[PDB]
Amino acid sequence: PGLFLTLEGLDGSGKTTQARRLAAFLEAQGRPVLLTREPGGGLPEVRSLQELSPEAEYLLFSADRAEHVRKVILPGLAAGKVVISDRYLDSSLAYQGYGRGLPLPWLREVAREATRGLKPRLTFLLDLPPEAALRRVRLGLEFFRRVREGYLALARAEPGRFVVLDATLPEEEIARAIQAHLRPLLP
Amino acid sequence: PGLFLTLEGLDGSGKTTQARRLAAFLEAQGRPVLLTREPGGGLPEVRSLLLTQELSPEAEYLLFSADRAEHVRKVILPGLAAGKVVISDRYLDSSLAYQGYGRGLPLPWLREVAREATRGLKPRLTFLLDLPPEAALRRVRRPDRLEGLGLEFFRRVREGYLALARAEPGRFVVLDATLPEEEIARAIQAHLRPLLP
Ligand SMILES: [Ca+2]
Ligand SMILES: [Ca+2]
Ligand SMILES: [Ca+2]
Ligand SMILES: [Ca+2]
Ligand SMILES: [Ca+2]
Ligand SMILES: [Ca+2]
Ligand SMILES: [Ca+2]
Ligand SMILES: [Ca+2]
Ligand SMILES: [Ca+2]
Ligand SMILES: [Ca+2]
Ligand SMILES: [Cl-]
Ligand SMILES: [Cl-]
Ligand SMILES: [Cl-]
Ligand SMILES: [Cl-]
Ligand SMILES: [Cl-]
Ligand SMILES: [Cl-]
Ligand SMILES: [Cl-]
Ligand SMILES: [Cl-]
Ligand SMILES: [Cl-]
Ligand SMILES: [Cl-]
Repeated sequence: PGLFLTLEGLDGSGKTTQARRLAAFLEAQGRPVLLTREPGGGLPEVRSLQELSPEAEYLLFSADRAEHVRKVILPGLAAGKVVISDRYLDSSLAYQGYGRGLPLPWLREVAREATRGLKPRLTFLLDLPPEAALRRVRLGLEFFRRVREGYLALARAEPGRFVVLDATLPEEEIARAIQAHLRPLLP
Repeated sequence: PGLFLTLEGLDGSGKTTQARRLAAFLEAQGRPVLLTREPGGGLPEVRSLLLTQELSPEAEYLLFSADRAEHVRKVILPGLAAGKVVISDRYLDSSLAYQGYGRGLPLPWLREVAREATRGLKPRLTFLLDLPPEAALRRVRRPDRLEGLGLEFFRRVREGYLALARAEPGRFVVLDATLPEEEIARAIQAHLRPLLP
């Protein structure tokens, strides 16, 4: 049956590179795969959009996420695909919750119906310090620290789902680790 | 400072007319007014996004909510701090009536979401121009967003609005939208006189 996976981290963590490495690996094995991303995977018009309150930003991204789940991810899963999302709800929680200081219970209330309760089977978190991530792809430092630390809090709360990787390791070692975590899940 | 007023009802009820007439009346009395509306007062592009084919009711609500959240923070609250009478043609009640009662989204979820989205801001008074849905639907076409919903949808909306008004009778002023336009304007203005003064 289908398998829902996500990739998470700061921009410049290697999250996107790894998403593509994992899709390409599944394609090479002949395993049906759907690579997608947030924001934009549900309502592309939300993505290109742009001076908002973080409450409005979160709601807009939730609307996108609601369509993404219903129109893209769930159908992919019903088809038996490995659906890989570059960013999902954890991004909003980390950035809007821990970063901007929006209340986590509200964020989660909104999410319950936006996602219809859909959670990924595994989430690969490319963890590194903001300074390293900024070097790699160019608000400020203290904000990105709160985001980084929020992701780690999420990972501690849901240790079965999160796979925390040192995003400073060589790409290839990371890719191989991700493949190793996936291998037993693939029929 | 300031005074927050809203108008609500089915399209064709006359709430748009009345909001405009009320603004012009208060302007004639020398009062600063901000006449605004939803959807679009916060994020004008939500109007376009609302015309996505087969949009889930959840996403439609969240779109309205994003618009409202920005509406409140960038338009309504600044206007109120500036002493203005801010009049919105549609606010939270429209979401509750249309996406809740009409489309069937769970009301407690809508309320949970709205509590932060709106920053807890409620209008001082809300003028609900009530009439039967069949009567509304003869007056004017439905917005593009709502093309291909039937009478029973609009009945559930009409009835939702009345339910909201029963629960908050101090905020809602329910008016018969089948009275003459001048009588409705008179009534709205009479409700407002003791406040403005
Ligand atoms: Ca990270
Ligand atoms: Ca990358
Ligand atoms: Ca990978
Ligand atoms: Ca995730
Ligand atoms: Ca969400
Ligand atoms: Ca209508
Ligand atoms: Ca009107
Ligand atoms: Ca009036
Ligand atoms: Ca709105
Ligand atoms: Ca209202
Ligand atoms: Cl899954
Ligand atoms: Cl990245
Ligand atoms: Cl999740
Ligand atoms: Cl877990
Ligand atoms: Cl109207
Ligand atoms: Cl008048
Ligand atoms: Cl709302
Ligand atoms: Cl309200
Ligand atoms: Cl009529
Ligand atoms: Cl009340």
